[PDB]
Amino acid sequence: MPHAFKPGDLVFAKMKGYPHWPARIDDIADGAVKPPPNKYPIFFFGTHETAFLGPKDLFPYDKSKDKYGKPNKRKGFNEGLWEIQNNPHASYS
Ligand SMILES: CCS(=O)(=O)N1CCC(C(=O)O)CC1
Repeated sequence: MPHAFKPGDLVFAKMKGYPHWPARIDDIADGAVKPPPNKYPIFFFGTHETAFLGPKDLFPYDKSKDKYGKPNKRKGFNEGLWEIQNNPHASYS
């Protein structure tokens, strides 16, 4: 049975006007800006951008990859696919 999301979990993350995007739940570093309540810091692979999202927009990677894990034309998407599959826990700073 599922637990709540935790730092290191891999997902496709959905934001308005974008295809479901490979991403991970990030840690918050000491001294770093915390997300609003009920929100998680989401690091998007490929673009290397962060946004704050709630669970409604977070699709666990293993379950969803056969649907969402396909090449897309959008900038940084295919880079993103490589990273989630090949080094999802690396530093991309
Ligand atoms: C979600 C795909 S993305 O990595 O291109 N990026 C789009 C702009 C987003 C924002 O509006 O905050 C951050 C995420």
